[PDB]
Amino acid sequence: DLKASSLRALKLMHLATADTDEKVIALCHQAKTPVGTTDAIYIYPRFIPIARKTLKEQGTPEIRIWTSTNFPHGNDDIDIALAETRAAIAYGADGVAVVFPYRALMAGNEQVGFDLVKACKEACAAANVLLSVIIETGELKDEALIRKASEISIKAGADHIVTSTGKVAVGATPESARIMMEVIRDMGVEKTVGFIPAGGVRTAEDAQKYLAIADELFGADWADARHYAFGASSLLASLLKALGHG
Repeated sequence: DLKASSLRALKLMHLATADTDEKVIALCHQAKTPVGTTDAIYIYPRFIPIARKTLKEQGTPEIRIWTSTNFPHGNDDIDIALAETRAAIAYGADGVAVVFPYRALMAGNEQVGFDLVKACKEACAAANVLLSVIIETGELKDEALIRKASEISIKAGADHIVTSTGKVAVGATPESARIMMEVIRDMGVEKTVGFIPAGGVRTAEDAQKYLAIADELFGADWADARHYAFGASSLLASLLKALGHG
């Protein structure tokens, strides 16, 4: 079970560094692993052009490039999140992860998170770029708030919902992952919305647990690269070790 889960998780990784052009070049090389490529890399927007050229030159132009906007703070200024999203698109992103305005939701504002996600989804869809939304489960903390942010993000057009930025102490848990996937299931949007646990997903055993929740709720074929990803860095070494590499 663990070897199989590990190859599966490797192929679904959005590989991040655990910030310079040299380190991003090294990240691109690391994404071309002995057992296959990760799905993507995840980097700050300014590094997209050099990463694209590196991926092309090593013969893996299929590896996608994700970046983040409104990040990591999840502020509630839509004009700033939209300008950063348009810049990320112009740098060449294949996907943008925008941080949801979670503190505004906690204060009672449901509308601003709908409007901010919808504005960024509009820009991304016009450029054929995917939009994921990071809700910051470790700050929202309560199940009802995690459900509400997931719901609002989906209604506003999120292509994926993501637990965490990796910039606050608490990232994904099995419990917050199950709550967010339950929202996808209950809203019936599993064909159009994926899920990404991120922040603190360190081991092969952690990745197997997240994939086991997806397989239970959606059936084992659901968690393809359009519908699932892992936001992780050092996880790659743990997956490779599980497979007998390094």
